[PDB]
Amino acid sequence: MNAVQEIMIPASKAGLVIGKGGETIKQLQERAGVKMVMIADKPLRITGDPYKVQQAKEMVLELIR
Repeated sequence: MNAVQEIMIPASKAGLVIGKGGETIKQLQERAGVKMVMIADKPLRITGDPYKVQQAKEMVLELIR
């Protein structure tokens, strides 16, 4: 069954996660093999295979650092 994990994204970083046209969040979904959607700091909801969600969490946190 899918894991669901939320990363809180500061408002100032939201555009960076999504990117122009959504091209950054599309790349992130392809590279990590999960679904990511946004829900003040905004939750990014990551859904997928439990192993892929853990890696995707690290990839997103590293990007927004």
